[PDB]
Amino acid sequence: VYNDGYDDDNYDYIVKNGEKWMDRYEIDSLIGKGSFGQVVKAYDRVEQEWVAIKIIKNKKAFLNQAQIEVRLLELMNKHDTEMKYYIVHLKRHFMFRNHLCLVFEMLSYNLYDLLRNTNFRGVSLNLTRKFAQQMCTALLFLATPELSIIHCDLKPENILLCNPKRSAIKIVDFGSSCQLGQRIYQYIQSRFYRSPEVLLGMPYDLAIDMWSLGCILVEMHTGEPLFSGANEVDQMNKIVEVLGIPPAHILDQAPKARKFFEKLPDGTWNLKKTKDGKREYKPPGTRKLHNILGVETGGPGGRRAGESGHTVADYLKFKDLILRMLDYDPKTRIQPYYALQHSFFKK
Ligand SMILES: N#Cc1c(C2CCCC2)[nH]c2c(I)cccc12
Repeated sequence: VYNDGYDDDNYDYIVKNGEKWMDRYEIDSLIGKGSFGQVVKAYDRVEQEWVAIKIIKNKKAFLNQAQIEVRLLELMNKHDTEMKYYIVHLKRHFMFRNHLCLVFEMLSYNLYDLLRNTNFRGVSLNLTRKFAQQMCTALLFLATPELSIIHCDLKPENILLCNPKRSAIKIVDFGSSCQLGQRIYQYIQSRFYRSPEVLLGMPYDLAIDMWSLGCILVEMHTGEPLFSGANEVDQMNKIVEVLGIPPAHILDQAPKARKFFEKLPDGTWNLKKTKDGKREYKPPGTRKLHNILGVETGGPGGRRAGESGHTVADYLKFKDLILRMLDYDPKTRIQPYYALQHSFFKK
């Protein structure tokens, strides 16, 4: 009763292994799912290459958003620069059985799979650096004025390895993306990677991607999310544990400041008063990134003690860059061009 029997109750195409489409594509298997729909592995008989096909949900709101993704991908992939190869390449798109289908190059595991394969011990600081440099270069590409693209959903699952035994990466899923000034959503970003300005209901720009990247890089080395909030209130409190109360010049302009904070008569802000004798969070700023990263105690959990490429000086450089990426103020948060100049990247 859904799309003549081709769809499930969640607007998704019921993927059937081995099905051939349009005498060109042989569907092998479902490889990933998302809010957008599904991504399947398939062989293109015409070009004689394996491809990934993103099958968008047969629902107007999802189709229309995927149209934005198509426009931004074609705009990015057309751009004459070698920086465009940290973005996944959209080969072509078509409508099949009332589903928008986007054909991409086939890619390998994402950065979450990589973390799980180390049993959440985290990858080395050297590999984290390689991911960080590629991502900063990618964000520099997005920041080019003709593009001005905010990805809006950076997370480990959206950063994929080209090849499973190499460190080259590509960004995927521009389905939440927008260009600067063309922003159409207030509830965006995956929660663990959600910026303060988005939590505060404030206007946002490309700097929210730099916030997400800073969260991602800590997680890549420690194995666990830096701010693992269960909801927005919990998310903001976890940020405050590490970074303190946000500055008054931000909260004074934040529409949703009273969802998390309270303004005192002197004009300074504090967390909202908790009920009864309930202690749940560390006091503001006392959960130090210095200790989360184990800068002077052998890395995260002490698990890197004595290894090369994990010196105290290396960790201090890494911490400083992360703190520059996690600046509360979007106007002073480190920008991609300057991030690439940081001492953490020097040979
Ligand atoms: N959007 C997207 C893409 C995803 C999803 C990310 C979350 C679930 C799967 N996997 C892809 C591959 I393999 C190649 C190209 C694009 C994508």
